[PDB]
Amino acid sequence: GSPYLITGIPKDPKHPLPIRKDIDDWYLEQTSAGSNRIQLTLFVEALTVIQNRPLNDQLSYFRLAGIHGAPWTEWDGVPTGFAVHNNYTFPTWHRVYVTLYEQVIYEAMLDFIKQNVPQNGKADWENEAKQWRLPYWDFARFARDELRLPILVTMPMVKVLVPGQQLSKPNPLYRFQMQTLMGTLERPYAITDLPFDKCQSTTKYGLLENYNADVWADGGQNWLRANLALNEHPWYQNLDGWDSVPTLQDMTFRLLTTGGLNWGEFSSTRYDAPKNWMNLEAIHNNVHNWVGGFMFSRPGRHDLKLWGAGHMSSVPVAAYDPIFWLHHCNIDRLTAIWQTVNSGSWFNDDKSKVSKDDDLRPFHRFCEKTRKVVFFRSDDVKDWRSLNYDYAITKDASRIRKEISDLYGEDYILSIRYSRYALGGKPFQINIFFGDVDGKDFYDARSQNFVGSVFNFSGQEQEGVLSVSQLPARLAVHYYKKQNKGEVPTPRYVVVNSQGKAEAEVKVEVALHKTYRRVADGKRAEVDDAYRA
Amino acid sequence: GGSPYLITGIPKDPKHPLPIRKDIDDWYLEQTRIQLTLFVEALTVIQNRPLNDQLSYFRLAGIHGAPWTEWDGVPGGQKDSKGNPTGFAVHNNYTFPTWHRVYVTLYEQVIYEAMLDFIKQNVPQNGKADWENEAKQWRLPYWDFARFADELRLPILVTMPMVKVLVPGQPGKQLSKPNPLYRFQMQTLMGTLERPYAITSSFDLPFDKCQSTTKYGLLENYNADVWADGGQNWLRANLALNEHPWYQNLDGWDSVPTLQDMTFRLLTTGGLNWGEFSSTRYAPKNWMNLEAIHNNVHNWVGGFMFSRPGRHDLKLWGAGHMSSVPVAAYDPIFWLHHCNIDRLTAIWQTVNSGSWFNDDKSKVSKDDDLRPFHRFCEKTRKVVFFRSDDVKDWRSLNYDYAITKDASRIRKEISDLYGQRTKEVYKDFGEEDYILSIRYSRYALGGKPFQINIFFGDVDGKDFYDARSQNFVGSVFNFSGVLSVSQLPARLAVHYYKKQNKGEVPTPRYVVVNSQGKAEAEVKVEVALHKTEGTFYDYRRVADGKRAEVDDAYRA
Ligand SMILES: [O-][O-]
Ligand SMILES: [Cu+2]
Ligand SMILES: [Cu+2]
Ligand SMILES: [Cu+2]
Ligand SMILES: [Cu+2]
Repeated sequence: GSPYLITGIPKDPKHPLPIRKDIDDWYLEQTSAGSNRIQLTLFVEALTVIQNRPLNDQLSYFRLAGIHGAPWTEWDGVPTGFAVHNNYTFPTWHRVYVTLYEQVIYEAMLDFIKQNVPQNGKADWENEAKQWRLPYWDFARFARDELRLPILVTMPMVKVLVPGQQLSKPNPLYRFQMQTLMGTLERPYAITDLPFDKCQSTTKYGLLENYNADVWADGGQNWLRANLALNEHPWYQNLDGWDSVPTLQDMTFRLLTTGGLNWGEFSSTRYDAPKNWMNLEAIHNNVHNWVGGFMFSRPGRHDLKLWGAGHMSSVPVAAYDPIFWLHHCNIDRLTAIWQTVNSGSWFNDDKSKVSKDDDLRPFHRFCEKTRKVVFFRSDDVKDWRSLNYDYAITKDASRIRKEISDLYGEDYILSIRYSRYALGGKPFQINIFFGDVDGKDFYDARSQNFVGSVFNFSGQEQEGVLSVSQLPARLAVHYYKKQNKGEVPTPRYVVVNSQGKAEAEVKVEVALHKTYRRVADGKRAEVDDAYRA
Repeated sequence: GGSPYLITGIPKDPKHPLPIRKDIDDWYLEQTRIQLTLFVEALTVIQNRPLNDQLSYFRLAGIHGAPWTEWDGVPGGQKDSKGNPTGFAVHNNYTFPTWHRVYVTLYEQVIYEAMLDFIKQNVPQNGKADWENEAKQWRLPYWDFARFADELRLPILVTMPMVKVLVPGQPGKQLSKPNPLYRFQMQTLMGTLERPYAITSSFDLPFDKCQSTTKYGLLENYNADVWADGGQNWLRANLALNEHPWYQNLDGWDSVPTLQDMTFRLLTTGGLNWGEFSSTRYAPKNWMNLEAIHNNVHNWVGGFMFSRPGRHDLKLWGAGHMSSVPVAAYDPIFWLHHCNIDRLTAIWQTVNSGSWFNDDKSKVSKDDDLRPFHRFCEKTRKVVFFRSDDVKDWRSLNYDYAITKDASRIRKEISDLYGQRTKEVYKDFGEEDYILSIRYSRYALGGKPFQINIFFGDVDGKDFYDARSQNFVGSVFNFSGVLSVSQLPARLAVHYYKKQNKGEVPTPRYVVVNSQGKAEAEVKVEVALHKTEGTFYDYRRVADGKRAEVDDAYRA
């Protein structure tokens, strides 16, 4: 049935603008309030059916994930993937993509009810399906002292109700598992420096060099290691007994509360000022890295192994991990929040205006004005409510500033300008330090003097185009001055590849700014010979 | 079928002379397929058997501990006047190796029988003879926890959630199936199983809230539903398995895994009697024993700490079934661990052949019934319980090991497998040896488990836990819950300390750690450091141990 018309869940008067809930709040409601976990059952059962549909079914989990990147085939009659990255339509392309997923799941819930619920209970189960929306993962909220992956994502199994008659079933949010290695799928669907061709299941930090290749078939879900990455902060805050602040929460707070940005500044890493370089896509890029892992190996000798790679860090395959959609649900929510407090800023600066009318292929919609099938466009989804969902935080804009502070609440900042194609398109991580760099340990918050990272979510650039990100630096500069006779630090950086080696030929523009004036220029730090690319 | 289950080992076949139990990594690698298929399919059936089936995985694991029910007509245990559960398994006694020798054989036999049933139900005429031949040649593989996989590791196959198997009748077809060696999973939380089988209680970990076995998966302050299946943190287990002194992670120093050094000592040290070798039950040179090394591996595989005081972003704690005597038999790796413990017993027997229940203390236990395991006595024509003498020669159970196939070659194979790294690094330093002796009461914390960590030099009052902890030397784990003894190598850590301390011999400092990560100040441990001239491949006490204090917030 093509074209598939994306609409959002249809309107029903008994269900006015239902909200997409925080997935932890929702999980707790469903399992705690009492035993009637009907929405949890519906989502589990429907997503399981979708994951088990065949590859020639374009509404299969695999084909839905395939729209984003590999294996780069057609979708819905529409012949680098469809996904928009490093352009101003990044938020709107993904807004439609998340709505497509939600709609397909709702439709499969209705099918589950027709299949498994007795007549006399159908109205009760239909009511719950019509009230459900895709929950979001609030990656910047403290879990019910630290940031965490959703409760439900960390559960291999989940208890469900059996209509008419609980029962434990594999949790389709934990992983996506195929019946064979993805590199051996039928043409044209096969997925063929990270061994994704040798995976049967999606994995978080599961792929490491120097283990039997059969381990890569399912490398597991190292959610504790992802939670550690998610709470990245400067190294000094782990010292006895300084308090820590997760950089991701600070970045999210600043993104939502800094005023003045135009749509082009907010929407994307694309650079075609530095104070306005904290953008939605850059934060989204670091979260992809922190959930999945991107380093397959590390040089040298190490007892504790903190590396390991996984689907969410890799553009061509990230959409196969079920948390992809929950991450993007919150990116949609952050967009809606920022729209609410920046209500005039929508593709109307000189750089982003050109992209406003881009067709958001491959997504189809019917137009009422021509009674014609057309592609989605950004203006079609400016009001997300037109798609019949909302967020609690935007339903009531009156004290939105208060909820933002309640949730995520001289200045110094780091600016970072880079090419996504500095390594021919391969991903890399830009790590910044204040002070001497350890030539064998230049990786993460456990690395001496580490301040923060910028992840290049990629896998030549458009001429004239680069990418930007921004890191908070106030707390780290204060510590460094204290330790270093009041010296303002020279930012040192290392560009790290998926083998954990430093790429010395890569030039990145790193600078320190203070309230903003430029006070120090970044320099590349050298590492040990053995750790050099 | 209303009759005692007679344990015999896999029945004898002339075309299959004393088949060997293989190293499970070598066995897997030379298949990465009928034997693999047979083991996966048979164990899957056994795991999915109902609780009323005495040959179900659950009831076979149940023999060892909780939920302390009957098996094969033999009444199950109860808490004593003491308030301690009483079950079948022997720990802290000299029959520890022989009770577990029979238990491992029971498991192997049940699997073989399930292999034959699988062939009768699934294999076509053409392949039945070849499949039956592989079942008859198969023996339970062992996990060589002390052999390098560079580093020690959990078996490849234990780290794989799925495994590909052959499909009889479909030449070349293979199917990916859940790996029964990865975990054991039940249909509901074990705390709510039908009576009398619920896992409940005291326990200090939420095992009543698990549906599946886990390695390092249980941590405080996560949603209780995460504990239903905490996952298999096999990388964390490998890290624990490679425990060594802290100083060896410093630049300019070479490392040796303590487990490999301990196992090499165990096998090469002469002059121990059976009572010394067989058990923790209690000169300190002879305190390096089989049960103590086995207790440490249980800890390292499973983890025992549920929490840690204060705030830590990197969380190195986490608990799981293998650390806990009442539920450890539910993890499929339990059987592979105990297969190697059987192999180490056989190797040691081979190079100490007159040392069988040969001392005054163990002699008194030689004749104990090894309940609940039945066999038929030919001399009396009665069904009786196994006794230790029945399994002195493991080959009477119709299995063998490659290393015990030739006595004349066994000392060289021991050095080639377990001694080359120790000798490589010890050879860089003077001709002396140092060892730590450790004596404690398994009852010291009301029966709860605990870990004894030893340090040379100052102890970090917020980090007294593992190889990443400043000045850590090694650990001793109280698995079992009369005293108990263990020994640690100390030669390399003493050398490091002397070089930092103008040649002073270190005072061993100890901390007793509970499951909450806190220091127990009233558990008694006797620790001492001993020296001899000459490498180990006449000890005298050179220092007395002392309890270390920790930060106020880290005190029990
Ligand atoms: O001993 O298990
Ligand atoms: Cu994308
Ligand atoms: Cu994304
Ligand atoms: Cu035991
Ligand atoms: Cu044991």
